[PDB]
Amino acid sequence: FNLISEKCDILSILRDHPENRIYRRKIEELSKRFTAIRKTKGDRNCFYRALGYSYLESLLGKSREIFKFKERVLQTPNDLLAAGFEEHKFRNFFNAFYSVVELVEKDGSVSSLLKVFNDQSASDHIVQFLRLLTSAFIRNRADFFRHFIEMDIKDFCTHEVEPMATECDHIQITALSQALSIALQVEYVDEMDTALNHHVFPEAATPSVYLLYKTSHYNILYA
Ligand SMILES: *CC(=O)NCC#Cc1ccccc1
Repeated sequence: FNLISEKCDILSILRDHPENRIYRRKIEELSKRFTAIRKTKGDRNCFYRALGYSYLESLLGKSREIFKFKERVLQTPNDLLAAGFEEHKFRNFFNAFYSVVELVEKDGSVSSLLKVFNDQSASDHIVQFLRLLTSAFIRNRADFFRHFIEMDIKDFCTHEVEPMATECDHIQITALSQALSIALQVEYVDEMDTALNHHVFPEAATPSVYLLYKTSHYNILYA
Protein backbone atom coordinates (compact mmCIF):
# COMPACT_ATOMS: atom_id res chain seq x y z
CA PHE A 1 0.00 0.00 0.00
CA ASN A 2 2.90 2.35 -0.77
CA LEU A 3 1.01 4.39 -3.47
CA ILE A 4 -2.62 4.42 -2.10
CA SER A 5 -3.07 3.50 1.63
CA GLU A 6 -5.63 1.64 3.62
CA LYS A 7 -8.55 3.68 5.05
CA CYS A 8 -7.87 5.39 8.39
CA ASP A 9 -9.99 7.46 10.83
CA ILE A 10 -9.99 11.19 9.89
CA LEU A 11 -8.45 12.23 13.30
CA SER A 12 -5.40 9.97 12.61
CA ILE A 13 -3.87 12.93 10.70
CA LEU A 14 -3.64 15.20 13.85
CA ARG A 15 -0.27 13.52 14.47
CA ASP A 16 1.09 14.95 11.16
CA HIS A 17 0.96 18.50 12.69
CA PRO A 18 1.34 18.28 16.48
CA GLU A 19 1.04 21.50 18.61
CA ASN A 20 -0.20 23.54 15.59
CA ARG A 21 -3.38 25.26 16.75
CA ILE A 22 -4.69 26.13 13.21
CA TYR A 23 -4.14 22.64 11.72
CA ARG A 24 -5.70 21.03 14.80
CA ARG A 25 -8.80 23.35 14.54
CA LYS A 26 -9.29 22.70 10.82
CA ILE A 27 -8.85 18.83 11.10
CA GLU A 28 -11.34 18.77 14.01
CA GLU A 29 -13.81 20.74 11.84
CA LEU A 30 -13.17 18.43 8.83
CA SER A 31 -13.95 15.39 11.06
CA LYS A 32 -17.54 16.70 11.53
CA ARG A 33 -18.26 16.21 7.78
CA PHE A 34 -15.90 13.32 6.86
CA THR A 35 -15.31 9.93 8.59
CA ALA A 36 -12.24 8.48 6.86
CA ILE A 37 -9.15 9.28 4.73
CA ARG A 38 -6.78 7.38 2.39
CA LYS A 39 -3.22 8.75 1.84
CA THR A 40 -1.36 8.92 -1.48
CA LYS A 41 2.41 8.91 -2.12
CA GLY A 42 3.76 12.45 -2.53
CA ASP A 43 5.71 11.89 -5.79
CA ARG A 44 4.25 14.77 -7.91
CA ASN A 45 1.56 12.39 -9.39
CA CYS A 46 -0.81 12.43 -6.36
CA PHE A 47 -3.73 14.38 -8.00
CA TYR A 48 -4.04 12.01 -10.99
CA ARG A 49 -3.48 8.83 -8.92
CA ALA A 50 -6.05 9.96 -6.25
CA LEU A 51 -8.71 11.04 -8.76
CA GLY A 52 -8.44 7.85 -10.76
CA TYR A 53 -8.60 5.47 -7.77
CA SER A 54 -11.38 7.34 -5.95
CA TYR A 55 -13.65 7.77 -9.00
CA LEU A 56 -13.34 4.15 -10.14
CA GLU A 57 -13.94 3.02 -6.47
CA SER A 58 -17.16 5.09 -6.46
CA LEU A 59 -18.45 3.15 -9.57
CA LEU A 60 -18.19 -0.36 -7.98
CA GLY A 61 -21.55 -2.28 -8.32
CA LYS A 62 -23.31 0.50 -10.38
CA SER A 63 -23.96 -1.25 -13.72
CA ARG A 64 -25.54 1.70 -15.76
CA GLU A 65 -22.89 4.20 -14.50
CA ILE A 66 -20.07 1.79 -15.39
CA PHE A 67 -21.59 1.20 -18.93
CA LYS A 68 -21.85 5.00 -19.62
CA PHE A 69 -18.27 5.61 -18.34
CA LYS A 70 -16.80 2.83 -20.47
CA GLU A 71 -18.63 4.29 -23.56
CA ARG A 72 -16.82 7.67 -22.90
CA VAL A 73 -13.41 5.99 -22.32
CA LEU A 74 -13.69 4.07 -25.66
CA GLN A 75 -13.94 7.50 -27.47
CA THR A 76 -10.86 9.07 -25.72
CA PRO A 77 -8.34 7.85 -28.40
CA ASN A 78 -10.17 10.31 -30.78
CA ASP A 79 -9.52 13.20 -28.35
CA LEU A 80 -5.74 12.26 -28.30
CA LEU A 81 -5.59 11.93 -32.14
CA ALA A 82 -7.35 15.26 -32.72
CA ALA A 83 -4.65 17.00 -30.49
CA GLY A 84 -1.72 15.51 -32.51
CA PHE A 85 -0.81 12.44 -30.34
CA GLU A 86 0.04 9.31 -32.38
CA GLU A 87 -1.73 6.00 -31.64
CA HIS A 88 1.46 3.88 -31.47
CA LYS A 89 2.78 6.32 -28.75
CA PHE A 90 -0.40 6.30 -26.54
CA ARG A 91 -1.59 2.61 -27.10
CA ASN A 92 0.21 1.15 -24.06
CA PHE A 93 -1.21 3.85 -21.71
CA PHE A 94 -4.80 3.73 -23.13
CA ASN A 95 -4.82 -0.11 -22.88
CA ALA A 96 -3.79 0.06 -19.16
CA PHE A 97 -6.68 2.49 -18.36
CA TYR A 98 -9.26 0.51 -20.38
CA SER A 99 -8.07 -2.67 -18.49
CA VAL A 100 -8.74 -1.17 -15.03
CA VAL A 101 -12.22 0.05 -16.19
CA GLU A 102 -13.00 -3.55 -17.29
CA LEU A 103 -11.78 -4.77 -13.79
CA VAL A 104 -14.41 -2.45 -12.16
CA GLU A 105 -17.09 -4.04 -14.41
CA LYS A 106 -16.01 -7.75 -14.14
CA ASP A 107 -14.26 -8.28 -10.77
CA GLY A 108 -15.92 -5.48 -8.88
CA SER A 109 -13.92 -5.55 -5.62
CA VAL A 110 -12.10 -2.86 -3.62
CA SER A 111 -9.22 -5.21 -2.96
CA SER A 112 -8.50 -5.90 -6.69
CA LEU A 113 -8.78 -2.15 -7.62
CA LEU A 114 -6.35 -1.23 -4.73
CA LYS A 115 -3.86 -3.92 -5.96
CA VAL A 116 -3.76 -2.34 -9.50
CA PHE A 117 -3.27 1.23 -8.12
CA ASN A 118 -0.43 -0.03 -5.80
CA ASP A 119 1.33 -1.90 -8.71
CA GLN A 120 4.00 0.67 -9.70
CA SER A 121 3.88 -0.35 -13.38
CA ALA A 122 0.06 -0.50 -13.89
CA SER A 123 -0.54 2.58 -11.70
CA ASP A 124 2.13 4.75 -13.49
CA HIS A 125 0.76 3.68 -16.92
CA ILE A 126 -2.73 4.82 -15.69
CA VAL A 127 -1.36 8.20 -14.47
CA GLN A 128 0.53 8.79 -17.78
CA PHE A 129 -2.74 8.09 -19.74
CA LEU A 130 -4.62 10.62 -17.57
CA ARG A 131 -1.89 13.25 -18.12
CA LEU A 132 -2.02 12.77 -21.98
CA LEU A 133 -5.86 13.05 -21.97
CA THR A 134 -5.68 16.25 -19.81
CA SER A 135 -3.20 17.73 -22.34
CA ALA A 136 -5.31 16.71 -25.33
CA PHE A 137 -8.55 18.15 -23.79
CA ILE A 138 -6.78 21.57 -23.10
CA ARG A 139 -5.10 21.68 -26.60
CA ASN A 140 -8.45 20.99 -28.38
CA ARG A 141 -10.14 23.87 -26.42
CA ALA A 142 -7.23 26.38 -26.24
CA ASP A 143 -9.54 29.48 -26.78
CA PHE A 144 -11.64 28.36 -23.65
CA PHE A 145 -8.64 27.51 -21.32
CA ARG A 146 -6.44 30.60 -22.13
CA HIS A 147 -7.71 32.32 -19.03
CA PHE A 148 -6.33 30.07 -16.27
CA ILE A 149 -2.68 30.62 -17.59
CA GLU A 150 3.71 29.41 -19.83
CA MET A 151 2.02 32.15 -21.86
CA ASP A 152 1.41 29.65 -24.67
CA ILE A 153 -1.25 26.90 -24.05
CA LYS A 154 1.04 24.56 -26.01
CA ASP A 155 4.14 25.28 -23.89
CA PHE A 156 2.10 24.93 -20.69
CA CYS A 157 0.82 21.42 -21.69
CA THR A 158 4.35 20.36 -22.77
CA HIS A 159 5.99 21.42 -19.46
CA GLU A 160 3.29 21.25 -16.72
CA VAL A 161 0.75 18.48 -17.84
CA GLU A 162 2.42 15.73 -19.93
CA PRO A 163 5.59 14.97 -17.87
CA MET A 164 5.32 12.56 -14.92
CA ALA A 165 5.79 14.17 -11.46
CA THR A 166 4.56 17.67 -12.57
CA GLU A 167 2.12 19.28 -10.05
CA CYS A 168 -1.41 20.46 -10.89
CA ASP A 169 -3.32 23.70 -10.50
CA HIS A 170 -6.99 24.64 -11.17
CA ILE A 171 -6.52 24.32 -15.02
CA GLN A 172 -5.51 20.60 -14.87
CA ILE A 173 -8.28 19.81 -12.34
CA THR A 174 -10.95 21.51 -14.42
CA ALA A 175 -9.73 19.90 -17.71
CA LEU A 176 -9.57 16.25 -16.39
CA SER A 177 -12.96 16.73 -14.60
CA GLN A 178 -14.48 17.90 -17.93
CA ALA A 179 -12.67 15.23 -20.04
CA LEU A 180 -14.08 12.32 -18.02
CA SER A 181 -17.33 13.96 -16.66
CA ILE A 182 -16.04 13.43 -13.04
CA ALA A 183 -17.62 15.82 -10.47
CA LEU A 184 -15.19 16.41 -7.55
CA GLN A 185 -14.91 18.57 -4.41
CA VAL A 186 -11.54 19.82 -3.06
CA GLU A 187 -11.24 20.77 0.68
CA TYR A 188 -8.42 23.30 1.40
CA VAL A 189 -6.44 23.13 4.66
CA ASP A 190 -3.71 25.82 4.74
CA GLU A 191 -1.75 27.34 7.70
CA MET A 192 -3.64 30.69 7.77
CA ASP A 193 -6.28 31.51 10.44
CA THR A 194 -9.17 31.35 7.96
CA ALA A 195 -12.34 29.34 7.37
CA LEU A 196 -12.03 25.69 6.26
CA ASN A 197 -13.37 25.96 2.69
CA HIS A 198 -13.95 23.94 -0.57
CA HIS A 199 -14.46 24.25 -4.38
CA VAL A 200 -16.72 22.03 -6.55
CA PHE A 201 -15.70 21.14 -10.13
CA PRO A 202 -18.01 21.91 -11.87
CA GLU A 203 -19.80 24.53 -9.63
CA ALA A 204 -23.36 23.16 -9.75
CA ALA A 205 -22.56 19.40 -9.44
CA THR A 206 -23.08 16.67 -6.85
CA PRO A 207 -19.55 15.31 -6.32
CA SER A 208 -18.45 11.66 -6.76
CA VAL A 209 -14.99 12.29 -5.31
CA TYR A 210 -13.77 14.36 -2.26
CA LEU A 211 -10.06 15.32 -1.93
CA LEU A 212 -8.06 17.03 0.85
CA TYR A 213 -5.38 19.55 -0.35
CA LYS A 214 -2.73 20.31 2.33
CA THR A 215 1.10 20.89 2.07
CA SER A 216 0.84 20.81 -1.90
CA HIS A 217 -0.57 17.24 -1.59
CA TYR A 218 -3.96 15.51 -2.34
CA ASN A 219 -5.45 12.71 -0.07
CA ILE A 220 -8.84 11.02 -0.54
CA LEU A 221 -11.80 11.80 1.82
CA TYR A 222 -14.93 9.74 2.62
CA ALA A 223 -18.12 11.61 3.53
C1 LIG B 1 0.47 15.61 -5.48
C2 LIG B 1 1.87 15.27 -4.96
O1 LIG B 1 2.41 14.20 -5.31
N1 LIG B 1 2.45 16.26 -4.19
C3 LIG B 1 3.77 16.17 -3.57
C4 LIG B 1 3.73 15.97 -2.06
C5 LIG B 1 3.74 15.76 -0.85
C6 LIG B 1 3.63 15.46 0.47
C7 LIG B 1 3.28 16.47 1.41
C8 LIG B 1 3.14 16.17 2.77
C9 LIG B 1 3.41 14.87 3.24
C10 LIG B 1 3.78 13.87 2.33
C11 LIG B 1 3.87 14.15 0.97
